[PDB]
Amino acid sequence: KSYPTVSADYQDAVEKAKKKLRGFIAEKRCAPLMLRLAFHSAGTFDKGTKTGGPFGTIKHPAELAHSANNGLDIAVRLLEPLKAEFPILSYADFYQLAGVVAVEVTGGPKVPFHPGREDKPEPPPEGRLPDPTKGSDHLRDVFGKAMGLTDQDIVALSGGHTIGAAHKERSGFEGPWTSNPLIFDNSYFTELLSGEKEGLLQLPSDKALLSDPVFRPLVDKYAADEDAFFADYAEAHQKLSELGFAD
Ligand code: HEM
Repeated sequence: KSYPTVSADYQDAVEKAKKKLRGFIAEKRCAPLMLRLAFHSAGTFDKGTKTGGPFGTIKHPAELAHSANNGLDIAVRLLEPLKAEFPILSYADFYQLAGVVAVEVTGGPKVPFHPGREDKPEPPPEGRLPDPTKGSDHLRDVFGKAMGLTDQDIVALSGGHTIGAAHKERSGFEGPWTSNPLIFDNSYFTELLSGEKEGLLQLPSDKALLSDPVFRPLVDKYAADEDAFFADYAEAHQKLSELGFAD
């Protein structure tokens, strides 16, 4: 990574937008949606072709219409008046900043943030985000092969589901992973380990972590050691927020 220089005015806008985003996301109870927005923005990166990734394209109707993005229109429209207060910021940075803030305000680790991503004109093709009905090979095709993230990243990042819930009108899955879906903690992993449970969701892709010999040791470590989860989580979210950026 070689991070670009931005003006002092750009930096001031980042700092002030970070603060506004905290109060906004906290009062609106939308941290999970905003984290999902940031992931769906970044996760389309394909290292092979250098296409996709966290470049502001998620606001384009063409990208909002991807079925994986059901409901992200709401996230995008919720942020528009606040974004209008910071016209200097790229959409790319703004949506990644909303992701970082979503983790922080729910009590998660502080993910280092570097400004300067440029807004690209071209949304990636649909079909690159993970499929919750699939298993380990698939997650490795999505996170490893396309994104260029590690197996440690895959498991730590699945920890993002520690906040939030699925919606039957969005993915078709329904419910929270955790009893405290607005609190950033290691509950995702402890829930996974205690198996199926009334009124908590587990996806087939979550189950795939429990039977992989590389993913399972990590699920165990995060279930047992929240600090270790926070540190690996922060590292993985940083890498994710920076795919294709500043290489
Ligand atoms: C590992 C592959 C992944 C799969 C298969 C997956 C799948 C899903 C699905 C199906 C939903 C439900 C959407 C809905 O119906 O509202 C969801 C929600 C969510 N995902 Fe993921 N996801 C993955 C990775 C990630 C990552 C890496 C993050 C970011 C750290 C993330 C953050 C979230 C959040 C915050 C929600 C909750 C949204 C809300 O409460 O409205 N996910 N995910």
